[PDB]
Amino acid sequence: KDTYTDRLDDWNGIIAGNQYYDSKNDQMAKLNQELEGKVADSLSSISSQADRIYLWEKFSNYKTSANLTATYRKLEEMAKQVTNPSSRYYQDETVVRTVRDSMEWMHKHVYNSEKSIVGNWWDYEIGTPRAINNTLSLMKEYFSDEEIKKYTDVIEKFVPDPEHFRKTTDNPFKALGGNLVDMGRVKVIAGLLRKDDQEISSTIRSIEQVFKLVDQGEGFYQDGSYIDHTNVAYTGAYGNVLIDGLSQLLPVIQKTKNPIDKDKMQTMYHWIDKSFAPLLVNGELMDMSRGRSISRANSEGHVAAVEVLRGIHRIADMSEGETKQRLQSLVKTIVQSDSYYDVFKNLKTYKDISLMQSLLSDAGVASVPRTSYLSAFNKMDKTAMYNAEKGFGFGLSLFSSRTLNYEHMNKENKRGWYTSDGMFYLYNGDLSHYSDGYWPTVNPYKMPGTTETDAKRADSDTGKVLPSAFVGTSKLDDANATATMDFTNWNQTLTAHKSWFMLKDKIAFLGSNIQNTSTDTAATTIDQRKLESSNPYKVYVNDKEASLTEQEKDYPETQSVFLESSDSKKNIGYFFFKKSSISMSKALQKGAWKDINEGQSDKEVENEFLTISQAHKQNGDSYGYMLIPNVDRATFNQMIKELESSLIENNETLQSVYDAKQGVWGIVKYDDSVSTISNQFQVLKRGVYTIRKEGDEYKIAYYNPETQESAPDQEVFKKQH
Repeated sequence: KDTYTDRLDDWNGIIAGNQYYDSKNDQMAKLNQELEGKVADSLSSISSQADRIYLWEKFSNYKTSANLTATYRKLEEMAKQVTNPSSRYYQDETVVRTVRDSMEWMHKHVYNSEKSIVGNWWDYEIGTPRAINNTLSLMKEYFSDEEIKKYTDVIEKFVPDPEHFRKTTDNPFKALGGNLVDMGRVKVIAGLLRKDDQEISSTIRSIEQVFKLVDQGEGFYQDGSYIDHTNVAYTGAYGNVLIDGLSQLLPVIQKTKNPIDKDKMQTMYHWIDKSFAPLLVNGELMDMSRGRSISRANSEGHVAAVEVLRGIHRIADMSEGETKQRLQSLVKTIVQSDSYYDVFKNLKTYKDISLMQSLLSDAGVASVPRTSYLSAFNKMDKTAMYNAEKGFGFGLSLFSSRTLNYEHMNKENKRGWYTSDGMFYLYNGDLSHYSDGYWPTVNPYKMPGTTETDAKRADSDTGKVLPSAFVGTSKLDDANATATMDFTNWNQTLTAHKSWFMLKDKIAFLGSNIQNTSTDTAATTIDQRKLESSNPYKVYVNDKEASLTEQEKDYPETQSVFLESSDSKKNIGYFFFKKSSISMSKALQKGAWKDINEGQSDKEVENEFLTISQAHKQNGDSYGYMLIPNVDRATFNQMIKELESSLIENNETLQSVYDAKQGVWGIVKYDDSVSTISNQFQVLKRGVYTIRKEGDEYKIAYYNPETQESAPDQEVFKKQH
């Protein structure tokens, strides 16, 4: 036909890739079989109506916008198979007719220009229009140009401006990040289908906004943070949509008369290296970066990670030289380190499957275990740490006056109340920990690391920002950093100076100034670990075996707790600097995904959890312990003796832990008094510090979380360096 019907061909190769199909290819045949089964179900359950109310009973209530998108996606599945030579539906007369009669019908009484958004705007402007674009693209040899223009003006009615969404509503918003990328998959393809040049250029120019790093608002930040929905850490969900969708569009865009400058797209590599990579541990995308998507059963950590990985892979493929090879190695080593999830379970096109196969089988592409790293995403109040020597990852989830604690919208993530109240994540040998129904079965009132009262919480509640701006991380190097959070709970009845000292192979948890003005009981959850019936833990308290029961058991004067597995890479030890009174229990916890997400299954799920907590019955209370993972019992026992005097201070103004082996100090000052540390030096300013002694020299890493700035050494450190 023309150049539009050239770009659409390339698009078809990206979103379906029928030209790359090979029935002798194991993985490809699997996806093909999945699509065959989907189309069969659709064709057989579709109402062979003399014009009935709906096309599919499962998606009957057209008041629920979700049913529109779900309906059109079914037709896209048909378009993919009708154009797949190896499909039983290849060029099938009934299938070709169904897709047509279905477009006309939906276009008649459901989705048209004379209609208005009912329910979720996303389905009317993004979900449905994408499905329509793809269907018409794949089956453009069966549809009339006029027919194409006809079924597409509705998209022009609801989405006429490439810079704003919800245009037809009484409250539109400027498209940025993920949503803006989807604006391209909506208007760039629709523009190619309607052969609309003004639509193409205008949309491409608008998309370029995505390559700009911001220092406020939504988008990618220089420090790697990614913000969306005004002030929510969202690299792992909306960031995913951004890289996933943009990597699909680029090959087509660069072939149009409106290609994007190579220097503008250079930022993509910054996102990959600074924003995405740090959040991927053993093939899992850290949940603290995925917002409300953690409440979706079909999108657990390892599945979500593939959205990012396939995007990075596509980008590597369009890159060249060392950039291509290095990105290939990144994808390769991450996928190969994931012994739990089969990456192919989330590669939904033949080209993506093909790309991954050649990459994994190419001896020329290096696959070396990733090195240690520590990312302080201060712009979104999250911290990611990874130790390659011992093999564990650590995620610190916070929020401040600058960010929302948790997102609960569209009936999703109803119980994520405390997922950012100083919650921590440990990624060890159990790659399945936060998967297999962790989210619908975890006790939402006892999120690990959080200090809270036992007051009941409402599902209808929504997120909030923190009163204080004193929340941040001071990173010294790839293995050492210090963080703090001037904590106040949701209803201002409890406070706590919570601090963390990341010291290479362990993390110290310090809490002071714990006060409670309510009638509710206060306690800190040391941990709530999901267990594996296959890898049982042998629990030790003060180095003596203890048998945990479903009923809580109190352990006063506890100096240590050790969770012993057959696999040392799953061991977890907790050393209490000062003998503390804790309680522990191991119980089966049941729940359904619907409990935390209305649109999910109400099917019962259950998991066993080991809960450790410390009650705070008095004002001025505190806690202090060292988390030591991936070491055996004897080694753990040896380490706590080494850490005997590691606690320097833990009060209302000063908190500090010292690693004598490393010669590193972690320090948090809540005021500007002169603090003398280990009779060696003095720290003089409110803020966060991570210091290292190398001979008579001192390496200083200072961070003022409120002003988001460091400071000259002489202003904060004494006894220049």
